[PDB]
Amino acid sequence: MKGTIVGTWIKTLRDLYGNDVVDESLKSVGWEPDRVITPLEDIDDDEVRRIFAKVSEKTGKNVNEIWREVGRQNIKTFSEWFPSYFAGRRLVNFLMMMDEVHLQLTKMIKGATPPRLIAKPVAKDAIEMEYVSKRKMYDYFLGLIEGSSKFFKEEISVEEVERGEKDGFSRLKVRIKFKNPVFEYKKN
Ligand code: HEM
Repeated sequence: MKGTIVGTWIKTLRDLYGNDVVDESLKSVGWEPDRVITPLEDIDDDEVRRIFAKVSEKTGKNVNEIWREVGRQNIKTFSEWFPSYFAGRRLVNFLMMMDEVHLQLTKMIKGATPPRLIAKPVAKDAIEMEYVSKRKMYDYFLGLIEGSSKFFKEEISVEEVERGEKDGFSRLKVRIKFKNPVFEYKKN
């Protein structure tokens, strides 16, 4: 996992559960207080899982519920760390650029494995979006969508069309319907 993104998760975990829960969890995996993670660092996914496993133990919350809450809250964290990705956009632009963002924010990393997040318009008021990743972070993905709706103040409904693993890839396809239409037909 890109170290910067792990850094956003650490800040979000403090916002959600408190500095004590986080500081202790980080020290149980051997980090010294307070590690600063660099733009080029890579945190091993097994460490992330161990950090979140300790958060689950101390909060009494199941790790899926943690990831869902982290997904919702990390949009606010992203808006402070990556402000140009939010300003001057609406919810549907933001969602539809995510697949390219994740390709190119990891394109410089050797053996990179970004989630695919391909979105496609299917109606004037709806897109389909498919999470595809070997990491099976379904609740984080869904929380990020719900937090994106909150940040942009645009009402959506999310229909989870299908969720399952194939060839080692976890996939979750959602249909996102906007209360107010977001597309018009235009020239190719
Ligand atoms: C808003 C600014 C965002 C930035 C800068 C960003 C960037 C990143 C980066 C660099 C990673 C690490 C990829 C890797 O290490 O392989 C990541 C993880 C992830 N991103 Fe984002 N992302 C953003 C928003 C979103 C949104 C809106 C979604 C979903 C609609 C999303 C879905 C995910 C998921 C699910 C992961 C977990 C990794 C996995 O499942 O394989 N991200 N993000």
